[PDB]
Amino acid sequence: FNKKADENKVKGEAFLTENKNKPGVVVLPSGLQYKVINSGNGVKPGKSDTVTVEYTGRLIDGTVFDSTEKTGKPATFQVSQVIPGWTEALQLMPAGSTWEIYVPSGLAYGPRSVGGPIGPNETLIFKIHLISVKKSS
Ligand SMILES: CO[C@H]1C[C@@H]2CC[C@@H](C)[C@@](O)(O2)C(=O)C(=O)N2CCCC[C@H]2C(=O)O[C@H]([C@H](C)C[C@@H]2CC[C@@H](O)[C@H](OC)C2)CC(=O)[C@H](C)/C=C(\C)[C@@H](O)[C@@H](OC)C(=O)[C@H](C)C[C@H](C)/C=C/C=C/C=C/1C
Repeated sequence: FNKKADENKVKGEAFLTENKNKPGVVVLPSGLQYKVINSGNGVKPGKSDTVTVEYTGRLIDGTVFDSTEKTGKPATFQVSQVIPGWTEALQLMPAGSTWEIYVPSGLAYGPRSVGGPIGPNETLIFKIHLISVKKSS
Protein backbone atom coordinates (compact mmCIF):
# COMPACT_ATOMS: atom_id res chain seq x y z
CA PHE A 1 0.00 0.00 0.00
CA ASN A 2 3.12 2.17 0.20
CA LYS A 3 2.50 2.68 -3.49
CA LYS A 4 0.10 5.40 -2.38
CA ALA A 5 2.87 6.95 -0.25
CA ASP A 6 4.65 7.73 -3.46
CA GLU A 7 1.59 9.57 -4.78
CA ASN A 8 1.11 11.66 -1.69
CA LYS A 9 4.84 12.08 -1.83
CA VAL A 10 5.02 13.27 -5.44
CA LYS A 11 1.77 15.16 -5.50
CA GLY A 12 2.76 16.57 -2.14
CA GLU A 13 6.29 17.55 -3.18
CA ALA A 14 4.63 19.06 -6.21
CA PHE A 15 1.89 20.56 -4.11
CA LEU A 16 4.28 22.62 -2.03
CA THR A 17 6.44 23.28 -5.04
CA GLU A 18 3.39 24.33 -6.96
CA ASN A 19 1.61 26.13 -4.12
CA LYS A 20 4.53 28.32 -3.16
CA ASN A 21 4.49 29.34 -6.82
CA LYS A 22 0.72 29.79 -7.00
CA PRO A 23 -0.31 33.54 -6.74
CA GLY A 24 -1.20 35.00 -3.34
CA VAL A 25 0.81 32.26 -1.65
CA VAL A 26 3.81 33.22 0.49
CA VAL A 27 6.36 30.52 1.38
CA LEU A 28 8.42 30.41 4.54
CA PRO A 29 11.76 28.71 5.42
CA SER A 30 9.84 26.21 7.54
CA GLY A 31 8.20 25.18 4.28
CA LEU A 32 4.88 26.53 5.53
CA GLN A 33 2.96 28.53 2.94
CA TYR A 34 0.06 30.92 3.45
CA LYS A 35 -2.21 32.80 1.11
CA VAL A 36 -4.34 35.77 2.03
CA ILE A 37 -7.86 35.27 0.77
CA ASN A 38 -8.93 38.45 2.54
CA SER A 39 -6.75 41.06 4.22
CA GLY A 40 -7.92 42.31 7.62
CA ASN A 41 -4.70 43.51 9.22
CA GLY A 42 -6.38 43.06 12.60
CA VAL A 43 -5.25 41.54 15.85
CA LYS A 44 -4.10 37.93 16.24
CA PRO A 45 -2.76 35.51 18.93
CA GLY A 46 0.68 34.40 20.06
CA LYS A 47 1.90 30.85 20.40
CA SER A 48 0.20 30.80 23.80
CA ASP A 49 -2.87 32.93 23.06
CA THR A 50 -6.20 31.47 21.95
CA VAL A 51 -7.88 31.99 18.60
CA THR A 52 -11.34 31.59 17.06
CA VAL A 53 -11.61 30.44 13.41
CA GLU A 54 -13.56 28.49 10.73
CA TYR A 55 -11.81 26.22 8.19
CA THR A 56 -11.81 23.48 5.51
CA GLY A 57 -9.13 20.77 5.41
CA ARG A 58 -8.22 18.72 2.34
CA LEU A 59 -5.56 16.57 0.71
CA ILE A 60 -3.21 17.67 -2.05
CA ASP A 61 -5.29 15.47 -4.31
CA GLY A 62 -8.52 17.18 -3.26
CA THR A 63 -9.62 14.43 -0.86
CA VAL A 64 -11.50 16.43 1.76
CA PHE A 65 -11.02 14.82 5.14
CA ASP A 66 -12.33 17.63 7.32
CA SER A 67 -14.27 20.86 7.15
CA THR A 68 -15.73 23.67 9.28
CA GLU A 69 -15.80 26.84 7.22
CA LYS A 70 -18.38 25.10 5.10
CA THR A 71 -20.57 25.36 8.17
CA GLY A 72 -19.02 28.77 8.80
CA LYS A 73 -18.96 28.14 12.55
CA PRO A 74 -15.68 29.18 14.29
CA ALA A 75 -13.63 26.80 16.40
CA THR A 76 -11.38 27.79 19.32
CA PHE A 77 -7.77 26.68 19.48
CA GLN A 78 -4.76 27.54 21.48
CA VAL A 79 -1.96 28.38 19.13
CA SER A 80 0.19 26.12 21.32
CA GLN A 81 -2.11 23.13 20.83
CA VAL A 82 -2.69 23.69 17.09
CA ILE A 83 -0.83 22.03 14.18
CA PRO A 84 2.74 23.50 13.71
CA GLY A 85 1.79 25.09 10.42
CA TRP A 86 -1.22 26.64 12.06
CA THR A 87 0.87 27.60 15.07
CA GLU A 88 2.90 30.15 13.13
CA ALA A 89 0.16 31.11 10.65
CA LEU A 90 -2.36 32.28 13.26
CA GLN A 91 0.34 34.44 14.77
CA LEU A 92 0.81 35.97 11.32
CA MET A 93 -2.86 35.99 10.32
CA PRO A 94 -4.52 39.39 11.27
CA ALA A 95 -8.04 39.34 12.65
CA GLY A 96 -10.70 39.81 10.03
CA SER A 97 -8.28 38.45 7.45
CA THR A 98 -9.06 35.12 5.81
CA TRP A 99 -5.99 33.11 4.81
CA GLU A 100 -5.24 29.69 3.37
CA ILE A 101 -2.22 27.75 4.59
CA TYR A 102 -0.61 24.74 3.02
CA VAL A 103 1.01 22.75 5.79
CA PRO A 104 3.95 20.45 4.93
CA SER A 105 3.27 16.93 6.18
CA GLY A 106 6.09 17.53 8.66
CA LEU A 107 4.29 20.61 9.98
CA ALA A 108 0.84 19.00 9.66
CA TYR A 109 -0.29 15.49 10.71
CA GLY A 110 3.08 13.84 10.00
CA PRO A 111 4.87 12.08 7.09
CA ARG A 112 2.88 8.94 7.91
CA SER A 113 -0.78 8.20 7.37
CA VAL A 114 -1.89 9.77 10.66
CA GLY A 115 -5.63 9.88 9.96
CA GLY A 116 -8.57 8.40 8.04
CA PRO A 117 -8.30 9.16 4.25
CA ILE A 118 -5.01 10.80 5.12
CA GLY A 119 -2.59 8.37 3.56
CA PRO A 120 1.19 7.89 3.86
CA ASN A 121 3.34 11.00 3.30
CA GLU A 122 0.30 13.31 3.15
CA THR A 123 0.57 17.09 3.00
CA LEU A 124 -2.54 18.78 4.44
CA ILE A 125 -3.93 22.24 3.67
CA PHE A 126 -6.51 24.28 5.52
CA LYS A 127 -8.48 27.46 4.96
CA ILE A 128 -8.31 29.70 8.01
CA HIS A 129 -10.75 32.52 8.66
CA LEU A 130 -10.14 34.63 11.77
CA ILE A 131 -13.36 35.71 13.52
CA SER A 132 -12.06 36.49 17.04
CA VAL A 133 -8.86 36.32 19.14
CA LYS A 134 -8.28 35.69 22.84
CA LYS A 135 -5.17 36.07 24.97
CA SER A 136 -3.29 34.06 27.57
CA SER A 137 -2.17 36.94 29.78
C1 LIG B 1 -5.68 14.71 16.38
O1 LIG B 1 -7.09 14.46 16.27
C2 LIG B 1 -7.76 15.65 15.84
C3 LIG B 1 -9.05 15.25 15.13
C4 LIG B 1 -9.14 15.88 13.75
C5 LIG B 1 -7.99 15.40 12.87
C6 LIG B 1 -8.18 16.00 11.49
C7 LIG B 1 -8.20 17.51 11.59
C8 LIG B 1 -8.48 18.12 10.23
C9 LIG B 1 -9.28 17.95 12.58
O2 LIG B 1 -10.57 17.60 12.07
O3 LIG B 1 -9.07 17.31 13.85
C10 LIG B 1 -9.19 19.33 12.77
O4 LIG B 1 -10.21 20.01 12.80
C11 LIG B 1 -7.97 19.82 13.21
O5 LIG B 1 -7.08 19.02 13.50
N1 LIG B 1 -7.72 21.13 13.38
C12 LIG B 1 -8.72 22.16 13.03
C13 LIG B 1 -8.03 23.33 12.33
C14 LIG B 1 -6.93 23.94 13.18
C15 LIG B 1 -6.45 23.02 14.29
C16 LIG B 1 -6.39 21.57 13.84
C17 LIG B 1 -5.96 20.81 14.93
O6 LIG B 1 -6.62 19.86 15.33
O7 LIG B 1 -4.93 21.37 15.63
C18 LIG B 1 -4.48 20.58 16.74
C19 LIG B 1 -3.64 19.39 16.29
C20 LIG B 1 -4.49 18.38 15.52
C21 LIG B 1 -3.06 18.70 17.52
C22 LIG B 1 -1.64 18.22 17.23
C23 LIG B 1 -0.73 19.43 17.16
C24 LIG B 1 0.70 18.98 16.88
C25 LIG B 1 0.75 18.22 15.57
O8 LIG B 1 2.10 17.78 15.33
C26 LIG B 1 -0.18 17.01 15.62
O9 LIG B 1 -0.12 16.31 14.37
C27 LIG B 1 -0.91 15.12 14.43
C28 LIG B 1 -1.60 17.48 15.90
C29 LIG B 1 -5.63 20.13 17.63
C30 LIG B 1 -6.58 21.14 17.75
O10 LIG B 1 -7.51 21.20 16.93
C31 LIG B 1 -6.57 22.04 18.81
C32 LIG B 1 -5.56 23.15 18.56
C33 LIG B 1 -6.25 21.39 20.00
C34 LIG B 1 -7.22 20.97 20.90
C35 LIG B 1 -8.47 21.57 20.87
C36 LIG B 1 -6.83 20.32 22.06
O11 LIG B 1 -7.99 19.73 22.67
C37 LIG B 1 -5.81 19.23 21.74
O12 LIG B 1 -4.57 19.84 21.34
C38 LIG B 1 -3.76 18.90 20.63
C39 LIG B 1 -5.57 18.39 22.83
O13 LIG B 1 -5.08 17.28 22.63
C40 LIG B 1 -5.86 18.79 24.13
C41 LIG B 1 -4.54 19.09 24.85
C42 LIG B 1 -6.60 17.68 24.86
C43 LIG B 1 -7.90 17.30 24.15
C44 LIG B 1 -8.76 16.48 25.11
C45 LIG B 1 -7.64 16.55 23.01
C46 LIG B 1 -7.96 17.04 21.75
C47 LIG B 1 -7.70 16.28 20.61
C48 LIG B 1 -8.01 16.78 19.35
C49 LIG B 1 -7.75 16.01 18.22
C50 LIG B 1 -8.04 16.46 16.94
C51 LIG B 1 -8.58 17.72 16.73
